[PDB]
Amino acid sequence: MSINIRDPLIVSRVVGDVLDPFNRSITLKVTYGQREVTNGLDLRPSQVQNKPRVEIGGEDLRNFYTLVMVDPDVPSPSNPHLREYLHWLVTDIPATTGTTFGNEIVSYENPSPTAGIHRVVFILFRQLGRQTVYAPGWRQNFNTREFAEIYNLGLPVAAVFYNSQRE
Ligand SMILES: [Mg+2]
Repeated sequence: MSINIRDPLIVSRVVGDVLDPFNRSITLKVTYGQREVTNGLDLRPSQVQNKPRVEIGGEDLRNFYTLVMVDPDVPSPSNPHLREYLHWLVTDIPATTGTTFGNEIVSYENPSPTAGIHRVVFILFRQLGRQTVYAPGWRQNFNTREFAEIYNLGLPVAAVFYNSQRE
């Protein structure tokens, strides 16, 4: 068939629940301690207690990127009425650098799921310009599609997710 049925972002419903279809075009590497996040990797809450290191690609150093980190499975995947929970929001990340050079306008909150296996999703967007993104007023019931529309973030240029569950 011509339709992709195997991409982990499709199989997990990250594309669907959270994201529209998009083309990966910028590298994104998220590392918790020594562990690089790969799609569907299981990480325990102790492993993600502190913010990860985030390195991004890009070829035009003039460009700025926003990183969104959300849990769509809140409070549980079977009753996700708080979808999405915003764990982290970092803006103005210069191309080819990472979140430490960006503005962490919603601080990292470490995941601590207490009901089921939760997807924890990192999404990178190219900004229209520096300083164009503002914070939401709340972390629960966040909506990445709506936020991206409001702040002219277009479609993702990269995304990856891990799975986490209570120990
Ligand atoms: Mg809700």
